[PDB]
Amino acid sequence: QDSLSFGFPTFPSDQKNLIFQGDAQIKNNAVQLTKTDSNGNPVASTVGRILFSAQVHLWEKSSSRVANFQSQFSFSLKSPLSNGADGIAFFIAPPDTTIPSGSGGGLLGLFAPGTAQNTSANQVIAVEFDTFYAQDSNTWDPNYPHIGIDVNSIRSVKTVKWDRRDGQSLNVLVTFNPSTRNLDVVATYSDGTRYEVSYEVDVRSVLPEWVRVGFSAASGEQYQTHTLESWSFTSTLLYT
Amino acid sequence: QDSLSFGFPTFPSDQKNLIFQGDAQIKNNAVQLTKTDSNGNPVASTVGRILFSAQVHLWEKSSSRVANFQSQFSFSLKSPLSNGADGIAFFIAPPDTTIPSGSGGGLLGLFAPGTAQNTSANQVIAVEFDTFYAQDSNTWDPNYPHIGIDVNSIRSVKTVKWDRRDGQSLNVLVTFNPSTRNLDVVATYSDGTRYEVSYEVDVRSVLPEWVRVGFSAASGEQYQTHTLESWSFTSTLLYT
Ligand SMILES: OC[C@H]1O[C@H](O[C@@H]2[C@H](O)[C@@H](O)O[C@H](CO)[C@H]2O)[C@@H](O)[C@@H](O)[C@@H]1O
Ligand SMILES: [Ca+2]
Ligand SMILES: [Ca+2]
Ligand SMILES: [Mn+2]
Ligand SMILES: [Mn+2]
Repeated sequence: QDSLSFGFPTFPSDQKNLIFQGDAQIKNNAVQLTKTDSNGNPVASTVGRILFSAQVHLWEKSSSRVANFQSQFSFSLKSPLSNGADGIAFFIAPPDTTIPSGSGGGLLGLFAPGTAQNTSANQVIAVEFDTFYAQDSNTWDPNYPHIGIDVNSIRSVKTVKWDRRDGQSLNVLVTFNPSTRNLDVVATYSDGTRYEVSYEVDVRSVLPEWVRVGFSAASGEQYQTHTLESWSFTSTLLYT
Repeated sequence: QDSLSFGFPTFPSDQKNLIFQGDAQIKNNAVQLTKTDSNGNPVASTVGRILFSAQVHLWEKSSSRVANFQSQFSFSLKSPLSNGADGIAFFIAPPDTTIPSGSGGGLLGLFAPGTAQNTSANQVIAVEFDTFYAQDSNTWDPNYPHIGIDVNSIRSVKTVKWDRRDGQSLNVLVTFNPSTRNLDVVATYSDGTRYEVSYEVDVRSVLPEWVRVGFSAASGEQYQTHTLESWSFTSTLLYT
């Protein structure tokens, strides 16, 4: 299809079009990307991701078209600790993507340790909401919580200072305009606090024509729940 | 997802989200549901169907919601014969639906001979464009080409006279309004000729909560090409 759109206002347990990887599962009408115990508390050493089953036609060499896309979603992070880890990310990757071995903790379930910073060995675009930045283990991170745009590397090409708020839902709008090639990210808390980050990227040189979209999250030694509450997505191939 | 939509203005050979069954295949940016030889001419004894891979949430018990959906599509039929057969149909069925054994010819690849007219043995809603009505073989048909609404039986719950036009595209809009429970069908040729037929049906009594949508066509001893040229579909769950 030249166009595709879907909307999940909530996430009932009766799911048919979601690919669950790692510890991800539906609980209380929301997707819990990382593992939790019986009491519902987050646990250490867990990775989880979800992908929508239908493949998205991001670009078509045949007609020289590139798709625009808009992903809107909300999530909340909760933890008994003051420094919850590691973060959640919206990502786009080849259809057969799977959790790389050893991609836990700060690698957010998106990159393999040995090639996490090698841009020629990866095929992924992600928008991360990173809450852990200790320089001993996350040497690639700025020294503060942040939102970042990742293009084939865990070391973001662009970041913006962000504030983690335990239990509060963050509303996010990610849009890609093929005409300007700008990937824009706008995130806001209910009180109006807004964060914005943008980057120019030619998706044709990073990803294959058909891709899958989804979310990934992980917790290493530090932990927090990564609860995806809602998600809507739309893409349309355009000639610019 | 509560809502899903996709659009195929045309059908390029590079498909990822279509399930091809039988002889269905893409040729010249269109779906040829029934087999054609090297020259593109129709042949006898062929059946083919396509389904969109993502499952559609038609209704939800827990929330008492039912989907409002619309399916717009265009097709053309061509045959050197004076009595091209057998017809094409848009259908909705359980996700694991496959071509029934012996469902060729007048059964349009949708029903098995033994239970084709047993409403308790089937789970399918289809809108058929039936071009073959020989009273000796297709005993269930009115004596003329017709558009029919099929609910669990090859014997349409209702039909309207229709004119088959060789090589001309027919544009069809099929919609279902959960508030009135009306399934409406409007079909038009490029010269303004219009056909309309409606039927009140509670889809919850006929189909499971999750279903797949697609097209089916077949040719028995008589034949014609059944070319699906374009297709767009949208569905959203509504209170009810
Ligand atoms: O989950 C946070 C973090 O945990 C693990 O690294 C640890 C932290 O840097 C901190 O707790 O100090 C530990 C001792 O130096 C260190 O192991 C990793 O899983 C890391 O990837 C993750 O970001
Ligand atoms: Ca980090
Ligand atoms: Ca017939
Ligand atoms: Mn980071
Ligand atoms: Mn009929």
